[PDB]
Amino acid sequence: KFDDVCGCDEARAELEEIVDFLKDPTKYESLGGKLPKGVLLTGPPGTGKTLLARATAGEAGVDFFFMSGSEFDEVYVGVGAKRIRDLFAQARSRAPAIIFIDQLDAIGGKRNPKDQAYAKQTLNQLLVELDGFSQTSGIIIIGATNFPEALDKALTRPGRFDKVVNVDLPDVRGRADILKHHMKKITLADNVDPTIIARGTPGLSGAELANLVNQAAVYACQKNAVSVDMSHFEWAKDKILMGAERKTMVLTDAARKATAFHEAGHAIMAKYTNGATPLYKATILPRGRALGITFQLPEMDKVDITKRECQARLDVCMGGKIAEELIYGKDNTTSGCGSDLQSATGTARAMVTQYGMSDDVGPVNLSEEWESWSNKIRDIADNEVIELLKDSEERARRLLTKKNVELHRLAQGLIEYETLDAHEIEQVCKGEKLAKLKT
Amino acid sequence: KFDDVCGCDEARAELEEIVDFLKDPTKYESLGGKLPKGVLLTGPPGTGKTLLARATAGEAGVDFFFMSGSEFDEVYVGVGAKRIRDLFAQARSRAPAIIFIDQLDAIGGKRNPKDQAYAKQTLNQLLVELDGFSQTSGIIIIGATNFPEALDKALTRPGRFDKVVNVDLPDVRGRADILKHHMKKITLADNVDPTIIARGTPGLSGAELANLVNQAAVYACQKNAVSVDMSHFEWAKDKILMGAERKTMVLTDAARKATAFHEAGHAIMAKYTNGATPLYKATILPRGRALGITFQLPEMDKVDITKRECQARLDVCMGGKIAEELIYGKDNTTSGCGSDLQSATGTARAMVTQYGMSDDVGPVNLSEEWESWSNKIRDIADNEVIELLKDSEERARRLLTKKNVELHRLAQGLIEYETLDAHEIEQVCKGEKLAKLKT
Ligand SMILES: Nc1ncnc2c1ncn2[C@@H]1O[C@H](COP(=O)(O)OP(=O)(O)O)[C@@H](O)[C@H]1O
Ligand SMILES: [Zn+2]
Repeated sequence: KFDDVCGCDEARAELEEIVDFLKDPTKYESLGGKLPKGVLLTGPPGTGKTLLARATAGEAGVDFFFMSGSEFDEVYVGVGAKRIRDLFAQARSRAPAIIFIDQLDAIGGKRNPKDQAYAKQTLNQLLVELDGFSQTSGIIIIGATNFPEALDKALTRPGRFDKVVNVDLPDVRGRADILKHHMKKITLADNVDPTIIARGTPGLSGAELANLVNQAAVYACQKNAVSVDMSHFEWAKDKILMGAERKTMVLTDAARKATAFHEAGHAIMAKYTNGATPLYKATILPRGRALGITFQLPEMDKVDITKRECQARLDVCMGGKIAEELIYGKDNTTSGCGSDLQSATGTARAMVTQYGMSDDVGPVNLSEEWESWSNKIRDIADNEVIELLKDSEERARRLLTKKNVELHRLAQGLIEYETLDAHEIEQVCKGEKLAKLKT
Repeated sequence: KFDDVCGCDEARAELEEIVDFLKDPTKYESLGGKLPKGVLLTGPPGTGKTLLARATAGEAGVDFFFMSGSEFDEVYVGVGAKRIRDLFAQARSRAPAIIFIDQLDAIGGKRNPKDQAYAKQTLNQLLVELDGFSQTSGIIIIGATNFPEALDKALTRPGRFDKVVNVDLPDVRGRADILKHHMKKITLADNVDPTIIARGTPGLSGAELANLVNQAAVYACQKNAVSVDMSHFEWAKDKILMGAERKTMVLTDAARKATAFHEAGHAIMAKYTNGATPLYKATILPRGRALGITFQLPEMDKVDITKRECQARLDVCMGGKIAEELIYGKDNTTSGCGSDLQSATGTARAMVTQYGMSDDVGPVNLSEEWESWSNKIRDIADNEVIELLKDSEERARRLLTKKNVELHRLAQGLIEYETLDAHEIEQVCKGEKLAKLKT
C-alpha cells in the first residue's frame, strides 16, 4: 500500500487519482472522460519505483502483472512476442489489473537492422497490442525507465504512452521517513534523531540510505556493543559521503597545528559571521579525501539564499587562508587553501552574472549566453567579481584579527581533542574544561 | 472525416479539392490537369496538420503511410536512406497511396556544401525518391513542417512539393468551433457558452482545446460531480494556461510574506503601467514550476508588439526585485529573481537587434550573423541593452514608491486568499471586501 513507500508524494498523488480510475471505471466512462493507456515513470535510478507500482496495485484490489524488458536480451527473440501476447491476453482475462514493465529501454531502442528486424518484431508486437483493447473498463500499462532518451520514438506517440510522471530525489523529510522506515528493523539505542542525518546527505537516493543503515548496523555489530547509537550512523555517513579512515598515518606536529589553525579559521568565522549556515562537527581527521573538515547543517531551500548568505559563505571560504596568514606570517601560506578558493569563485560569479547583486553591471542574466556578450561588459563583470573576493578577504582579515584568543583556544583544542561539536566548540572558546578523554 | 477538423475552413477546402480530384478524375482531367505531386502544410505545432492528412487519406480510400522526420536517429551512415527507399518501395505497391512526412525540417535542411560526407545522404535519397529518374504514379506526398524558411531550395521545388497550404493558429470563431466539436463528444453539459471559453483563451491551439475539454470531464469525474459545468472548464483552463497546481507542502509567515510581496510587485506593475497587457490572476500558491505566478493575458490577439508594449514588459519584469528591495532593503534581495532578468534580458535584446528600435545603433538587423559583426558594433548594442534595462528598473522603482498602500493591501489580501482574478485585485486595491472565504 501507500504506507510502505516513503517520500515521493508528488508522484503518489497522481497515482491515487489514477487508482481512483482503477477501482471504479464506469463513473469516468459514463461522462466521456478519458485518461491515457499507460503512464511513464522516470527519474534517477533506484528511488523506490517498483514499490510505487506494487503499492498502487497492492492498495487497490487488482492484479500486478510484472515483466522486465532486459530479460528479452537473454535469448534470441520471436518467442518474446508470444509471451507478450500471452501476458496481455491473460490481462484481458483478469480485467481489473495493471501491467508494470521494468527497464523499457531494452524492448525499444534504436539499433542495427540485423537485430532491429526481429527486435522491431517484438517491439511492434507490443505496439500493436497496446492498441488491441478498448480503454473502457480496461487495464492501464505502467512503464518505467530512468533513461527517457533511450526509449523508442513510435512507442511514445499519442495513442500510446502519454502521461509522463517524474519520481525524483526526495527532500529532507522524505529522507527522514526513508531512514526511519529502515530503522524499523534494527536495534536502536537512544533518542536517535533521524533528522540530524537526514539533512546532512543532500540529494542522495533511498537505496544508499539502506546502505547507510545496513553498514552502520554491521559496524555496531562487530564492536560487540549493545545497540546502534548516533556514532555508528554518523560513522557510516562519513564513510559513504567522503571516504574511509586512515588509522595508519604518521604525521608531524607542525602539520597537525597547521591544519588545526586551518579548521579553527573555518570554524570561527563560520561561527561568528552574520547569516551563515550554523556550525557542526569539525575535525582534523584525514577522512579519506580531505585533511580536516568542517561540517555545516542547513535546513531551508536554496531559493532562500540571499546576498547576506552569499557574502556569508564567501567569508567562510577565507578563514583558512587568512588564519594561515595571521599566524604563520605571509610567506608561509600553503596551497590547499587554494582549493577553498574555487568554491568562493563559484559563488562570486553567481552574485554578478545571474542575479542583480552588483550595481555596476546592471540587472541581467549574463550566464545563459556568455559568449554572445562583448568584452566591455565581461570586463565590468569580472572586475566586480574580483573586488567582491577582495572585500571578502578584507572582512575575513579583520574578523580574525579581533578574535585571536578563540583562535588559539580552538586551535590547541583541536590538537588535543581532534573532534568537536558546536556545543563543544562553544565550551572550548570560553576557556572551559569539557569533560572528555583527550587523544 | 473532413468534419473532424473543425476550424481551418479554407485549407480544408484545398485538400477537399484533391480528394475531389481522386474521386472522379474526368471532371478535372478534361482540360489537361493532373494531381499535385506534393503538398506542404505549414503552421505552428499542434494546429491539426496530421489530422488533415488522415482526413484526406482515410476519407478518399487510399493507404496512409506515416513517417516522422525527428525519428531519423542519424547514429550510423546508411539507415535513414534505407528507410526512405523501403518506404517508397512499399508505397509503390499500393499505387493510389498517400505518404505523410511530419517535421521535414529535421531531415530536410540547408545543404551546406561544407558538410563532410554523411549529413546529407538522407536528404539526397529523399530528393531522388520524390522526383528522380524512374517516375511514380498515383502517390501523393504531404509534408508537414513548422519552419518553411529553413527548408532548402531543392526540396521545396515545384515538382516535388507543388502546393503550400498554410494552416495557421485558430482565431476566436475557430476556437469556438473546436470547443463545440469536442464538447459534442461528451454526452452531458448543463449550460455552457463556448464563446466564453473561446474569447477567454487567446493563443491556444486545437490540441490544447481538446485536452482542455477532456481534463474538464475527468475533473468532473474525480469530484463525483453530476455533470460538466463551467467551473470545471475554469479549473482546466487555469491549469493549461498557468500550469498544473501542486499540493501545498508547507510554508511559513516569512516565506509566504516575501512571496506575496513578489507577486504583489508583478501585479501592481501589471495594472498601473501603460501599454501592458491586461491582468488575469495573481497567485501565492506553488503552481507548476514556480512559487506563485501573476499571469497576464491579452484581450485581443496581436501579431506583433510595438515599442510601448515591449517597454511595458521590461517595466513589468522588475516589480519583483524592486518590490523586495523597497520592503526588505537592498541586502535582502533574494536569488529567485533570476527568471525575471532572463526574460527581461530577452525582451530588450530582441528590441535592440532584431526589431530595430534603437537610434544610436541604427535601423539594422544584428540578430542573425551575430558572429560576423565586429566588436565596435557589439559594444554599442550591448551598451544600449544594458542602458535600457537600467532605465526600466528606474521606472519600476519610481512607480512602486508611489503605490505603497496598494502594494501592502494587495499583498496582504493575497496572503489571506492565495488566489485572485483581476476584478478581485481591482477591489482589493481600493480597500473593499471581496465576499469570499479566507484561506
Ligand atoms: N482543426 C481542428 N479540429 C479538431 N481538432 C483539432 C484541430 N486542430 C488540432 N486539433 C487537435 O489537436 C490534436 C493533435 O492533432 P495532431 O494532428 O496530432 O496535431 P499536429 O498535426 O499539429 O501535430 C488532436 O487531438 C486534435 O483534436
Ligand atoms: Zn518574478
